Amino acid sequence: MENGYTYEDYKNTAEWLLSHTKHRPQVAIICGSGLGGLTDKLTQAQIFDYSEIPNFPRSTVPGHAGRLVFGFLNGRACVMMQGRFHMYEGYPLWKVTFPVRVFHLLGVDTLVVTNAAGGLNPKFEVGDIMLIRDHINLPGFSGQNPLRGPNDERFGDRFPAMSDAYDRTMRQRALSTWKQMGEQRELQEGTYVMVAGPSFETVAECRVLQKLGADAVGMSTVPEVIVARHCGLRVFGFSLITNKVIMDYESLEKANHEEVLAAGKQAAQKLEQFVSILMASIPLPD
Amino acid sequence: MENGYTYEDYKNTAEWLLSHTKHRPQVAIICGSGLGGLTDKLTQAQIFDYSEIPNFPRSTVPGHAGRLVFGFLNGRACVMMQGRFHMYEGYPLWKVTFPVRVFHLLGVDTLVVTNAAGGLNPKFEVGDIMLIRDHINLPGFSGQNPLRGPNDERFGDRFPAMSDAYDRTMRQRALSTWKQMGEQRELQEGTYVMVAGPSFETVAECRVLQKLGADAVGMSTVPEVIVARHCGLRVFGFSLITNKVIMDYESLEKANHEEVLAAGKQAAQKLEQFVSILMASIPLPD
Amino acid sequence: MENGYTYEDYKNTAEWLLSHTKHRPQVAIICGSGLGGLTDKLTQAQIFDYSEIPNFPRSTVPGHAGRLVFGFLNGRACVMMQGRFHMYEGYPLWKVTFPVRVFHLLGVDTLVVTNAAGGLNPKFEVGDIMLIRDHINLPGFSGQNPLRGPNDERFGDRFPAMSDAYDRTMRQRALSTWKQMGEQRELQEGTYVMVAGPSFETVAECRVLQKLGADAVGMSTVPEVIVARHCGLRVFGFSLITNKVIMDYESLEKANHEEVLAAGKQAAQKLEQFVSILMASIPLPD
Ligand SMILES: O=c1[nH]cnc2c(CNC(CO)CO)c[nH]c12
Ligand SMILES: O=c1[nH]cnc2c(CNC(CO)CO)c[nH]c12
Ligand SMILES: O=c1[nH]cnc2c(CNC(CO)CO)c[nH]c12
Repeated sequence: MENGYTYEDYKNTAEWLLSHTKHRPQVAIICGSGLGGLTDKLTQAQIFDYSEIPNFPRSTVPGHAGRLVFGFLNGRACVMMQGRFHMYEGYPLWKVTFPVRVFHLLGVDTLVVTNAAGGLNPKFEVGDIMLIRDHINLPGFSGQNPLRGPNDERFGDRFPAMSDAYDRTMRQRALSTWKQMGEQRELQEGTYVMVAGPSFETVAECRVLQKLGADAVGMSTVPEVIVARHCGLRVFGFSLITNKVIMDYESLEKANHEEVLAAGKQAAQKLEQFVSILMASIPLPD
Repeated sequence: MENGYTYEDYKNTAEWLLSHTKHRPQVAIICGSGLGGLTDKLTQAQIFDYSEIPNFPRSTVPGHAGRLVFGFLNGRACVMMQGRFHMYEGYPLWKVTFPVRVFHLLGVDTLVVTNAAGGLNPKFEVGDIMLIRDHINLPGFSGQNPLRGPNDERFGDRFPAMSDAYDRTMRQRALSTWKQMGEQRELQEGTYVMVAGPSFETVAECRVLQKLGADAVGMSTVPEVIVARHCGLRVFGFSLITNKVIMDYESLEKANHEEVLAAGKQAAQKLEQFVSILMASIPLPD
Repeated sequence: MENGYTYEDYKNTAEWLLSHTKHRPQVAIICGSGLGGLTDKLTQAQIFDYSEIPNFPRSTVPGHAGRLVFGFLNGRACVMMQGRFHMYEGYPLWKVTFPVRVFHLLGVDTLVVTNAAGGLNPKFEVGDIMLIRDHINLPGFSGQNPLRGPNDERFGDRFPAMSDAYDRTMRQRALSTWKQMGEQRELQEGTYVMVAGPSFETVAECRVLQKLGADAVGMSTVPEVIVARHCGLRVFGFSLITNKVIMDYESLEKANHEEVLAAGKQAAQKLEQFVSILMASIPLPD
């Protein structure tokens, strides 16, 4: 196997974007199904459908893939992904993570990734936000890693480290910003496990993930993190706990998409404000 | 990647079967290498070689794939798979699980899956039957899930739940039926872990599976379960413990296929009677 | 999916080698990035670039793949792989492990595999050698197994056992040879876990591997072991601990390739002597 994208392709996509927008972002944000609403908060907002952009992964009905939205968020030059790609849709990971390298070539230097996730930590609650300290890349252990294939030193090295993936600084500064909001629920912190889905975990699977020391489980994010780190982007991110994964057999309740979307709605505002304010803690470039 | 089968293909296969048999099954049974003998017990039995059926996964020597056998088992209209597909033979999972959706389109509403498995629970014995309460889909965590790819709502939703995979009712009713048989060994119950094989586990691998809370290990079943559940079939199943997986280094004994086939032979009759009787506990349709 | 190599292809490669060298090896050695230097120690040494050999996996720049080197090591007729294939480079496992079956058809009957690995056991130190007692094939659990696909009985059976993978005899005889060297560090022994990489493990991933009972982690070897065992080769091997995997969050240190290559250099001589002497403990054929 090999990544279908040459270095030229990534360059080409970047230059097309450079040519079609006056904006020069520093921060890339990937909005997890939870918070697509964040694009309202940008100013001088400029939108591209993924479908117009050269080399972008395609959805069968082109618009459902989503949009790149350049603008200013709280004084930071941002580019946001509204709509993202998952491996459970059929995308190889070198497609799932193609935007990330586009971003880097655009001059972006930081990545913010957000997502919804099911709560593995018994103490978490629906509505909680959990900062990401670390991850467990289960698909990666098997071979499903976005870097699989020949390495291009122009992006990064053959064997990058992931022990430092999630910026220590941004994580402290984020605990700050949370006192500033004066919230009843404390800001949570922990390990995100990626699994591929798309079906939901069984009781026995949940117990396995708990025992790996994971706190939250989703089906995205980790690959984008690995590619970001590979090419030198600073990374921060968090999860919205939309549900507490079913952990025993007597319970009559089931994990479902409607209630994940619903939970997304409650924490909607909360999340925007949160990310928006965090913007200011991001070091300026140079 | 994408499933090679369109909705039309599944429909087409179903209609061909509808057209070539007067039978209308309610129950689909997948006989695990253990109990192929069960086809003797059907009445008004009608056989199709997989090789004659449109869109069916093919074996290189066509007959070795096996047969669909429609008939009546203890007053229930059944269709049985004699021969099944494993991922270790090279099949993608959308082929492994193609029959299951054919069955649903045939009007089947329940699935019975049986298999042979190695015993992880230290208290299990060769000959034991273990009802399946839950599973751990290791291949699924990595991306190997039969639903990977675009979802067709005509079958089921994007993110189906698996916490309720194994019918609670059928599992109690099955403990009933077992007293009825008056057996010396008790009916076992537990978690089936799927691994892909085809080579057998090492000592260290076994210990890993034990610590995930698995009771039995095989190389099938879970994908068919996931697809069944996805399209609304009630699911029940069990494993025949053919061997106790080697768990320490001093032992001179090895897991082998001959002794798995042999164990299949002992529990042969026992299993037939068992499944045959269980038939009566399956709710009628409507 | 299927293995791209027919039986004829393996035969063809073997006969080409049989025809181009007067040597008839008994022992195949796979030198892990650590000890490529071992080829200096052979006598009557004869080299083939992988690129000249029919059906050999290719590197894009052909020479970077490496060389087969036939010769005599301490009175044993050896063939050595200098350069090996990993799945993180993009190779399917039936390519990664193609040489192993070539070796068997060459009349080889033993395999020695060496590699570098990160230390999971808290008591291990950089420089330590760890004999391989067992392995945990994480990629194998998901479907990534070199035997996936139709089986050819000419090599081995459908479901070979791996509980006896690592020769008990060779492992005792190897503890012998180590007293003989009179070393300050004791000879270590334990379980090698394979993961696919190519990025390095996170803290949380490390803790997961520790809790599976692994002692060392690398990105090779296991597939070659599985294929060797499948066709009847005796197998022995070991790892050079080049680094201690980062296990807590306060540490400022990172796993990197430079320091893995560096560690390779320290244990260079040590390893050669070691393997060279071990040669004598290998039973003669017949
Ligand atoms: O319990 C869960 N398990 C796995 N993933 C999720 C997610 C993440 N979103 C899913 C389905 O809504 C995949 O995009 C939320 N809850 C959970
Ligand atoms: O110990 C075992 N491990 C994994 N699978 C099996 C099975 C299930 N059958 C295998 C080989 O007979 C794959 O179809 C029986 N015993 C075990
Ligand atoms: O800490 C580690 N983790 C995984 N693999 C390795 C290896 C094996 N070599 C790697 C990179 O040098 C892949 O060939 C050494 N240290 C470790």
